Amino acid sequence: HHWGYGKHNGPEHWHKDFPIAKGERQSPVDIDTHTAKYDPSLKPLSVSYDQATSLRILNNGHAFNVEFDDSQDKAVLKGGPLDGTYRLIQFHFHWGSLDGQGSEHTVDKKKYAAELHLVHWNTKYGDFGKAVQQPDGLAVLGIFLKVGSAKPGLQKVVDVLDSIKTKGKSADFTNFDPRGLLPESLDYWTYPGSLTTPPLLECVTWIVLKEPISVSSEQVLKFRKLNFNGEGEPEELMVDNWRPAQPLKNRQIKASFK
Ligand SMILES: [N]S(=O)(=O)[N][C]C123[B@]45[B@@]67[B@@]89[C@]1%10B81%11B698B746B814B562B%10%1143
Ligand SMILES: [Zn+2]
Repeated sequence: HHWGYGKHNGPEHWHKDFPIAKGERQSPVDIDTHTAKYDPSLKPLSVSYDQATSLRILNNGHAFNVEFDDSQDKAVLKGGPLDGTYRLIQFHFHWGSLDGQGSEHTVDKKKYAAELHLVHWNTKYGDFGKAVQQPDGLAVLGIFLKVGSAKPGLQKVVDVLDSIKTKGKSADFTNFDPRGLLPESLDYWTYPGSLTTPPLLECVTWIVLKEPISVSSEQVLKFRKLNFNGEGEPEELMVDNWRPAQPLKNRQIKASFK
């Protein structure tokens, strides 16, 4: 009875194994655009992905991760609300069964079709596993996806999904450039939060871009052909792998823009 996204093991249940699920800085949250305040203290955001080295893509039974070599300073996120240098370790998505749902963060309660998470760790902590135990251990860059035109820089990801349909399957995924997943603007909201999957640790500075990327219906339909189950098991399509918005509690969402 492992955690997942169904009736019996979904987000409503996670607090039994992971009591921090009802904690003071859980993610995702609704971003109320009228209450978010412009913060002149935020430095410019720096997303330096030119030297990123992808290694592999993996179906972990809740999503797929595109993994990077993080053994040196190649693809880093700096600036904005962050102190120091955060190294890219992987990205993954959350998505829906229908185009009207799928994102984790919401914007004035609007749900997007999906949400990309580029996960980075604070190099002052030496490794990811140490970083997740710190309040400023991780920075996750969140990008909304809406359905419209195709995102060409996503298609390499879409085209390998057939090879990792079921839980535990992985595939070589070198030379993927995550710059092709970024929108034009780096305007963002930022707040302190958590991992949105177990273990739900409260170690993330969230940086959520205002501008969504557009992906095609055909692209998102291929995400929805993945399976939560492993090979040879009854098919459970990998859809609706998102946690809903959690209580904002004693937090302020800051905007980088006027
Ligand atoms: N939606 S999230 O970015 O909060 N998920 C973070 C993850 B992914 B899955 B579970 C938590 B552990 B494994 B791997 B590692 B990273 B961290
Ligand atoms: Zn995520």
